Amino acid sequence: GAMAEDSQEKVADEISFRLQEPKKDLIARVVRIIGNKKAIELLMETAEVEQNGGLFIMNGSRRRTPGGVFLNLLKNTPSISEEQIKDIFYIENQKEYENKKAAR
RNA sequence: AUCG
Repeated sequence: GAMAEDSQEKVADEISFRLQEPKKDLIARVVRIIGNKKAIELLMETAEVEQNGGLFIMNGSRRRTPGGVFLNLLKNTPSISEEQIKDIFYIENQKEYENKKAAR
């Protein structure tokens, strides 16, 4: 308890709890990709999104899901490149069966 | 950008 104690492991554990994250590997991933403090910066920004009530998730049908609101942060984030944004949650957990020629 |  001196500065913020933004240890990325603690951070990832914090985000997932606060967003009630279903797929906590993702919420921890944001941490890994953007940075330990950068994730906490988002925690403060989530309150800013909270006061405005903004979120459109991948489907748009569900609107303002707790974790999803934080997902909005990757779009609402001021200083992060969109490539990282796509790389984090837009890939989700997709893998490749040798792309086309899956020699089984 | 949270529909497995």
